[PDB]
Amino acid sequence: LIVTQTMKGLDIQKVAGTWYSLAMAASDISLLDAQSAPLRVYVEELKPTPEGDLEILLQKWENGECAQKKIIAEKTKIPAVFKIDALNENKVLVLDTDYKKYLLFCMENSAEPEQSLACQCLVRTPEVDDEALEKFDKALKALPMHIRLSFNPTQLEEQCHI
Ligand SMILES: [Cl-]
Repeated sequence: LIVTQTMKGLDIQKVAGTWYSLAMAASDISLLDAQSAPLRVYVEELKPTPEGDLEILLQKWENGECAQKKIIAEKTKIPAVFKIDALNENKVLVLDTDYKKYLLFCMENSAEPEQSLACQCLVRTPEVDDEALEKFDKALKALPMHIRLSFNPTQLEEQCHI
């Protein structure tokens, strides 16, 4: 937990459904450069199981394909942290989400937080919400982010964002 901010009272059942990864920032340029970057992933939908786990359907550039992956985020004791498995075990921290418009989340790594941590600004619609990106930038002023990608509405609608 290098990330100091976290959602209190998260109703994971309420973040269910579809999302666009409007912004992404990483603590390392190398995590977000080419589309093949290891953290250049595009959320599509968030499926919370009844048991409380969180399915994430994301797009991701695999080879020359915009490949669609599905990652399962297991619940933890903290309602706002989830545990994707398991090259190393990565936490998925939810920082802020009004459920209806935006959702700020970060994945870090337990074994190396500062050298690999990506955060993202999800939004419900394919618009450019400045109130959302501002909150995103507020949350990141305190983090060691070295790359900051931002997409345009027409990019949001294509797969893997172009
Ligand atoms: Cl147009």
